[PDB]
Amino acid sequence: KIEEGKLVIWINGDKGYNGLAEVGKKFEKDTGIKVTVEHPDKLEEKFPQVAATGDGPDIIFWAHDRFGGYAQSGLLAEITPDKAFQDKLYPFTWDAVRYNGKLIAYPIAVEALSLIYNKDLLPNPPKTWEEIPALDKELKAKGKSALMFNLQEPYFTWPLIAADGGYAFKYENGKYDIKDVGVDNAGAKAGLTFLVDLIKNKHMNADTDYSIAEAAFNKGETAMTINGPWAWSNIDTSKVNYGVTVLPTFKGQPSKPFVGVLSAGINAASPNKELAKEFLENYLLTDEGLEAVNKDKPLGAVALKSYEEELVKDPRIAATMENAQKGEIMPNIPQMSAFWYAVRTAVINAASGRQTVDEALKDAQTRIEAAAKEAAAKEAAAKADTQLFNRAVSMVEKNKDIRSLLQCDDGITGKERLKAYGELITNDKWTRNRPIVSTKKLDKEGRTHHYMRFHVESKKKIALVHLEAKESKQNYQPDFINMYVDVPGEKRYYLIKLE
Repeated sequence: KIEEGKLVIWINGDKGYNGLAEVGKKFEKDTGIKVTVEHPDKLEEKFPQVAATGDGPDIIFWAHDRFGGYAQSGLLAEITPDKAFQDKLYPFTWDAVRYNGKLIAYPIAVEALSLIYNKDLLPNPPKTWEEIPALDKELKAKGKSALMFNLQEPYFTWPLIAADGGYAFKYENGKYDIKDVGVDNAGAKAGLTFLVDLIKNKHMNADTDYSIAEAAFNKGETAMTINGPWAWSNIDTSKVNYGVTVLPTFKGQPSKPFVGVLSAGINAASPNKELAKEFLENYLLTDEGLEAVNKDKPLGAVALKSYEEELVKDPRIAATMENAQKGEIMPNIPQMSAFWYAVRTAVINAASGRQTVDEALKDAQTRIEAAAKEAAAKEAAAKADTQLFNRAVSMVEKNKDIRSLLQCDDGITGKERLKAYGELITNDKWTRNRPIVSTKKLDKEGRTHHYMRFHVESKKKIALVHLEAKESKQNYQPDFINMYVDVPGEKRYYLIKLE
C-alpha cells in the first residue's frame, strides 16, 4: 500500500510540481522524511480507483469541487488545523473544503473569472453592467464592440445571472442543501433577462463561444472580454495592451463568478497523516513554500494571506482575488453535473430566443430538483443501510462463539481484525462492486422490513451474515428481528432467530 515514513504527493502536470518537489527536499533536509512528487496523467480519475484499495498518494492536490465526491466515497481524511492556522488563510477559502460540515482539505490557490479590457479601446473599464449598452453604442461607430465573451457555457454567464440573487445550491452551516436550488428566483431571472436584452439590442451575439471571443479580443475588435487566468498567455502574445479587473456589478450587486480552489487533501488510507499535516501547514503553506511552487508555475491568487499580499504587485492577481472573494464557491457535490446540463440548456434557449427566460429557468429548476431528489433519496437509503451494517458488524465481531466459528487468530497480539464488506456484484453506473444495500418489503401491517446480507472474513473463514430488520412505529432506529451467520463448514449461528 502506501509507504509509511515517507510522503507521496500527486499534483496535476500543469501546476508547479518541480517547485513543490523543492519544498519536499527542504522537508527532507529538516526532518529526514523523504517526499516524492508525481504528476500522473488523468490523476483525478486514478485517485478514486487507487485510494479505494487502500493505495495511492498520501496527499492529493486538485480543484476542491472533486473533493466532495471523494469524501463521500470515504477517500479523504478529516484535517485538523487549529484556529491559529486557519486564521492564516482567507476565511472564505475554508468554505470550499467542507464535507458534512467537516474540513477535508487545505486551500492552496484561488481562481475566478475577471473582466479583461483593452486599454487602447477603453482606458477606464465600466464598473457596471448597466453601463455596457451606451458604451457599446459609442464603440460601434468606431467599428468595434464593447464586450464579447463565451455565451455557450454557463460557467461564463453565471457571474451575471447570479449577481442579483441566483445560486446553484444553497450553502448553510458548512453544508449544501442539494434540494435548495436558486436557478429560477427573481434574481436569476433578472440577470438572464439582462443578458437576453443585451442580445436583443444587438450589443452581443447569441452564437459567441470561447474561440470567437478569444480571437475577437486578441485582435482588438472588442474592448472587453470575460475570462480566467488560463487565457492571459494568448493575450500577451497578441501584444494587446490589456488590463484585468473587477467584474461589472448588476443592480448594485457584485457579479458572482464560480470560484475554484486548488486544494490538498489527505488520503484516508495514509499512515502518514501527521507528517502530511506538518508538511502542508509548516512547509508548503508559507511564503517560502508557495513562492517555490509559484516560481516554477504561477499559482495565480493564493489562499495564504501573507503571500497573496506579495503577489498583488501583479494587478491581474488582485483582480482575480477580488472577483473570487465576491463570487460563489463552486459546490463540491456530484449533483453539479445536473446543474451544468440544465443551466446550459436554459441559457442557450433563452439567449437564442428559443424559450422565454421564465420558461427556460423554470425548466432548469425542475430538472435540477428532480436530480437532487433522486440523489437525496439514494443518499438517505445508503446512509440507513450503512447504519444497519455497522450495528450488525459490531454484534457479529464481538460474539465469542462466532469468532470461534470463524477460527479467529485471537492470540498474543490480541483479537484478529475482521473484515466486513458487501457481496460482490456486476458493476455498472455508479459502480461499487460491493454495495452495502438492503432489499425492502411491506408486511401485512404496512411496516417495511429491510433484508441485508454481507460478508465477515477472517484469515480462515469468509462467512455470510443475513439480517432482517423491522422499522419501528416508533422510537427511531429499526429493530433486528432475524440475524444469523453461515460460516463455511459449520452449522448456522443465530444471533436473533425469528419465532
